[PDB]
Amino acid sequence: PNLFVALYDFESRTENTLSITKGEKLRVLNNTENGEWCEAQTKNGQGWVPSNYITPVN
Repeated sequence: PNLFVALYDFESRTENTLSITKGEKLRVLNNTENGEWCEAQTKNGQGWVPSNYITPVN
C-alpha cells in the first residue's frame, strides 16, 4: 500500500514531524529502522508521524 489514512489525531511542534487529523489522507514515503515512525505527505506538507497512527486506505 502507498495511500494511508490517519487513525488518530497527532500533533507535534518539533522539527520534521507532521501534524495529522483522524481521517486525513496521506502517502507514506519512508520509515525509521525501528518502524515506529513513518514519513508522511499530506496537503499540509511532509514530515514524520507515528507508524501506528495510520492505516492503509486499501
